[PDB]
Amino acid sequence: SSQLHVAIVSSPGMGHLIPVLVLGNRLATHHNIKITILAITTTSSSAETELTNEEKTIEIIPVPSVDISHLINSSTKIFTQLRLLVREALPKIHSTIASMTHRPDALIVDIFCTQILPIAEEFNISKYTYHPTTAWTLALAIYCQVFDKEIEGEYVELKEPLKIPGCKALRPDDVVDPLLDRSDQQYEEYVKLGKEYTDFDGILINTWEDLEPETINALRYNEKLRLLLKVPVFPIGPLRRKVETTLNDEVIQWLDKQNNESVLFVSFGSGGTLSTKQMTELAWGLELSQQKFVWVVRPPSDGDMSEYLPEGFLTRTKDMGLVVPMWANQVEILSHSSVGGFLTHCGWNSTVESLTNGVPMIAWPLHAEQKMNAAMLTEELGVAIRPAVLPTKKLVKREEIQGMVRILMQTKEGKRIKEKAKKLKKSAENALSDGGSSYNSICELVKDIRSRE
Repeated sequence: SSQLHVAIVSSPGMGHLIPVLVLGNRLATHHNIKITILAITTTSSSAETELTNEEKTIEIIPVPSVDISHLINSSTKIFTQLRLLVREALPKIHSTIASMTHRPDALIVDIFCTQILPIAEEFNISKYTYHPTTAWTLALAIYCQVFDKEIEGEYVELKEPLKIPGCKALRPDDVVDPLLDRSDQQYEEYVKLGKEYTDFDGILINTWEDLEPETINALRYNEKLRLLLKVPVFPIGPLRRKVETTLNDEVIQWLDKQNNESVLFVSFGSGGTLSTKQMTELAWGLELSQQKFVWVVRPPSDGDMSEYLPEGFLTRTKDMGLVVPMWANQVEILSHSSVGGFLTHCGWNSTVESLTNGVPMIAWPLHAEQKMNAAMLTEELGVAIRPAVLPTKKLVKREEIQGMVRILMQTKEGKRIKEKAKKLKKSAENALSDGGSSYNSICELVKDIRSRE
C-alpha cells in the first residue's frame, strides 16, 4: 500500500544496465521502493534466456527489441541505431508495462529511451529521465535547439566557442559526437532528445551540486534556460557500483606488493580501443616512463597480446608493469590503496569510479561526451591532465606519453592533482551521506512521485 513501484528502463548493453542497476539500488536503500528494471535487449547466442529478489524488490525483466537491420547501414552512427531500436521497440515496451500485474507508479527512462514518453502518458505514470553524465552535457543537449537556429554552418568549424547561458563556454573541438556533422541522422536525433527532456516530470543527473554548482544553478534559474526546461533537476550523484569480492583477482594480488598510490591504471574498458600505431606508442611511453602500471588491452582497430605490442614488450616490462587482456575489475582496482593514477577515456562512470576513490587521471577522450568530460576534469576541476591535442585529432607519441606518466606519478604537480582528487572524493562522500545534497535530492524526487499519486 505505502510502498512505491518505480520502473527503470535501460537501453541495451552492460554499459547501460549497470548504471540503471546502480540507480535502483540507491532508490531502494533509503525509501521502501520496489524497483523493476525493463532491460531492452537485442539478439545474441543461446543467451536468449530473455538480482531478481526473494521478497520481489529488485526484478530485472528483459524486453526483447525488434530487429532494425532494415533501417540502418554499415555507416549509421551508434546514436542513430540506439534511437531507431528504441523507436521500433516501443510497442513491445507498451506490451511489457501493460501486462505488468503491479503497474509502476513511476517510470524512469535512461537517456536513450526518452521516446517511451507517450507510453507513460497513456498509462498515466509519472515520467523521469536519468541523465548519467555531467549536468554540463545535459545543458548542452537542452539548449542545442537554440544553437540549431542561430548557427548556419557546421559547429566543428566555428572560430569562437558556444555560449550556454550560465555555463562554461564549450570550445568547438570538445563537442559531443552527434554535433560533429550536421548532415548526419544523429545530429537531428540529438536535437530531438534535447527537446524531449523538458516533457518529463523531472531530470535526474548523475552529478552533485558541489561539482557543478554553476551549471546546476543555470539549469534552475537562468532566464534563457528556464524558457526551455520548466521542470526540476535532481543531481543525485556520484552513483556507482560498490566493491565486490571476486575469485582470484590476478591484478589485485599483484597490487598488494606495490607501494601506496604508486601504480598507473590504464584502461579504456569496453568503451573503445586504440589503433595499432597509437597502441604501440602507448606501449613505449609506458615502458619509457620507468613507471609501475597495470594496462588493460583490446586488440587494435585501424579505422595474443604480444603480436600487437612492440616486440618483447612484456619480457622487458616484466619487473615493472602488468598487462591484462580484455577486461578487469575496474571498481576494485581503482579502490586499491596502491593505485595512484588512471588513464581513461573519461566515460562518466569510469570518471566517477576514479573520483570517488581520489585517484587522479590522464584524460584520454574517445567519443560520446568524453571530450567535454575531459575538459571539466582538467580546466574546470584540475583532477587530470590530457594530451596537448585531443588524441582523436592527432596521434599521441611516446615522448609525450612518457612525460604525462612521469608528471602524474612522480612530480609534485602529480601530488597536487591527486590532492584535488582526494578533495573531490570527500565532497562526493558528503553529498551521498545522510543529509547530503544528493541524498536530499533523492528524497526530493520521492516527494515529487508521492505528490502526483
